[PDB]
Amino acid sequence: PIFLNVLEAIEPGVVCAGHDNNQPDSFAALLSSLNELGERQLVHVVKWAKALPGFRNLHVDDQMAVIQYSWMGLMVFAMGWRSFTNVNSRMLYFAPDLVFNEYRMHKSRMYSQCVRMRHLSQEFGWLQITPQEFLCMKALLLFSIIPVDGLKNQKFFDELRMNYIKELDRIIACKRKNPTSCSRRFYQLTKLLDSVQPIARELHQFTFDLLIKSHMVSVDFPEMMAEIISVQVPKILSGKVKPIYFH
Ligand SMILES: CC(=O)Nc1ccc(OC[C@](C)(O)C(=O)Nc2ccc([N+](=O)[O-])c(C(F)(F)F)c2)cc1
Repeated sequence: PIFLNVLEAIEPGVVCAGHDNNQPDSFAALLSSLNELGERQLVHVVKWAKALPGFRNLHVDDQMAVIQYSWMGLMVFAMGWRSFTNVNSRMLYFAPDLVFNEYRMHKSRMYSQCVRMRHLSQEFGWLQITPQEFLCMKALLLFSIIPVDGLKNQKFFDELRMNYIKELDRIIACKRKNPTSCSRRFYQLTKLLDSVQPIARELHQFTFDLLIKSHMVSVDFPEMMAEIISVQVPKILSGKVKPIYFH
C-alpha cells in the first residue's frame, strides 16, 4: 500500500482560522477569518501537493497554476469530510475555531453554498466513504481543472491524472471481486467528485464579487489571496479554465 501510505503521510493536520469566537457574529469578521483561514490552508495545500507522487514531473508553472485553480475545490472536499467525521454534518467544520451553524451560514451570505457543502458532508456518511477513498479522491481533485489553452506540458498532466484515476480503481477493487460491484462504486465516487465543482464555482463567484466590493463591506483580504483571486478566479468564471467532470 505504498501509494496510500504516502497520501496518509502527507495529509495536513489541524489548521485554525484564528477567529475570535467571543465576539458577536458579523459578516465582516466571519469573512475576514474565512479569508485568513483560506490562506493558512493554501500554505499546506502547496506543501501537500508538492509531496504527492509524481507532482514534481509537472512544469514548475503548471504546478502552481494547478494548485491555485483547484484551491477552492480541495478545501471544500476536506471541509466536508471534517464536518462528517467531527460533527456528523450537524455543522460545517471549517476549522476547530470556525464552526458554522445555520445562523453563521446565513450571516456569511454564503448560505446556498454552505447548504450544498453540508449535503456533501452527508454524502460521506450515506455512501460510507472510507478514509482511503477520501484520500485518493482528494488527490485526484488536484488534477481536475485545466486551461482550455492547455498547460505548459499538458501530456505529463494527462499521464499524472490517469495514474491517480487508476489508483482510485485499485482502492475500489481492494476487497471487491465482483466487477459489477467495482463499477457501481466508481460511479458513486466519480459522481460525488463532480458535485464538488458546482460548489467551487459558486464559492469562486461569491469570492470574486466580495473582493470587488471588499472596501464597501469592510472585509480584509490578505495581500496574497487578493492577487490570486484577481488573476486566477476570472479565468475560471470566464470559462478559460474549466473543471474536468466525469459525467
Ligand atoms: C483561485 C482562487 O483565488 N481561489 C481561491 C481564492 C480565495 C479563496 O478564499 C475565499 C474565502 C471566502 O476566504 C473562502 O472561501 N475561504 C475558505 C476557507 C476555508 C474553507 N475550508 O473548507 O476550510 C473554505 C471552503 F472550502 F469550505 F469553502 C473556504 C478560496 C479560493
